[PDB]
Amino acid sequence: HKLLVTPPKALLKPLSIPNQLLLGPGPSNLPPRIMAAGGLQMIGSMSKDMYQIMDEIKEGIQYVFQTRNPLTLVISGSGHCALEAALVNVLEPGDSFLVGANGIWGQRAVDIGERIGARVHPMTKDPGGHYTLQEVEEGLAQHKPVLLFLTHGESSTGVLQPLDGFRELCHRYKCLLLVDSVASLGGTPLYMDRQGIDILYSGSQKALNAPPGTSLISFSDKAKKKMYSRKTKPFSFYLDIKWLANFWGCDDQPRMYHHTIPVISLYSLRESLALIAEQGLENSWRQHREAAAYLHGRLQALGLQLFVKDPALRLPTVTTVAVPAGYDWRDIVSYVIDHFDIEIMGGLGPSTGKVLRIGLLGCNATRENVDRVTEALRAALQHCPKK
Repeated sequence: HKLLVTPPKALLKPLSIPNQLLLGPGPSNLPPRIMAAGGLQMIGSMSKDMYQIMDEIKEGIQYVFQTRNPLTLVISGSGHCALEAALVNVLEPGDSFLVGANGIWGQRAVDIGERIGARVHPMTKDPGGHYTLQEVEEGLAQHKPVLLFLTHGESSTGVLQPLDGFRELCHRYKCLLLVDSVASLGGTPLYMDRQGIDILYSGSQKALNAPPGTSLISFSDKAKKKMYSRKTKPFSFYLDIKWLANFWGCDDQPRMYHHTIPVISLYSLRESLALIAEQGLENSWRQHREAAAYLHGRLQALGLQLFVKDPALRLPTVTTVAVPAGYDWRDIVSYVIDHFDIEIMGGLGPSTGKVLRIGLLGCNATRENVDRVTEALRAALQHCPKK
């Protein structure tokens, strides 16, 4: 006759969060403007004002992406969710999907495509590698894929993919080009239209400096027809593009209620898109390039090595560093956070326990932080147990 569970003791305490300087593959630290937005009040999830805020965000995504695609919007989910929204709406069960599996992401793409019943063909490759225009034709010819997936910035390996020539190829094969720019957006050159990408998506917590939880996505006219001419209903409802497109003002139809968008998070995505708009896409590109260079020399000076041997393949936003000869990589990471309040990750997926990952994202991609982390790494090398 009573209540099984009583108020949780811990909840009766006040929320207290440590001070952390995040310099890993993400998320990144939030700027005062973004933090301020996140502290504002609610408004109608379907009020004229949300729509404006929503239309402003669309414009921002078209800016950072460099596209005019009417079908551009925010996915109410993390980067992963944007990937599924793309795969589940584009691939019909049995569509033969070509995947560039050179990191954990392509593998994530395979796993998803497999789950949605697509004939998936993985183009494997050890971590650190990228894909030639050549290696892809073989795949395209051997499997006549309807969709091809490519990771622009492998935050998993530190590799940066060249995207040039793929329009060419993909059209020469009637294949849609899907690119992941969660880790590259804002840190290296990218142009949807110019580069012929049919589906582009990115996260909000990387170089954009917004809190995790939302992601950006854009579909070309080509991608559209597919999605809109499908005879099968995509397995997902939450991510159905016809519903999503309409609510975000991409149709000719009035805005229908689908799901309630994350209002507070949109405030912050705005601001973060207005911030990068103030810099200028190209200045942002210099920052990360220049910062990434500084970091590289500084790191090589400490005696460390760069996993990615080719400087032109090095992802500015995320740098992979081979794990030093006699150290337990776990000690180095813990030593950095325990003594410097700084985050740096180890590897992820194929790169697990093979490297350390240091990120330079948005307002954080600075010489200042390159120094701060450079010195935290020294101490760790000096004081961590060595075989």
